[PDB]
Amino acid sequence: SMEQVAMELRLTELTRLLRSVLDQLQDKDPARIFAQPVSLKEVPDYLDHIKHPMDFATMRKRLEAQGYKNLHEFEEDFDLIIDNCMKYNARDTVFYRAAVRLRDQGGVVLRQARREVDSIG
Repeated sequence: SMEQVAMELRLTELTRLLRSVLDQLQDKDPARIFAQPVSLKEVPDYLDHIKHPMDFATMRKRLEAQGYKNLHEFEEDFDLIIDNCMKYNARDTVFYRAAVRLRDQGGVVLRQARREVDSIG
């Protein structure tokens, strides 16, 4: 149907906007601490601690499959990156501190993303 196509075009355009958001957030992680999944070879107990691991590569796979239907879903995954790190790692670590800085810097980007998503529809 034409309605299905129009809905698909909306999803495609959201995907474009979320790719630009993802790029901007990942720039706020210049150490590449959140770039890839925590390795279960290197941290064998991880899944005893963290029930829903997340990382930027995994988000990018989801995004390229047009797997985010709305901004809330995308933000959920970004918050997992931050929140998982702040639980597994202590306050005094470079990992926790990287997550704080990513959260604070990313807030700015996400605040305008939400306006754009609402504005363009």
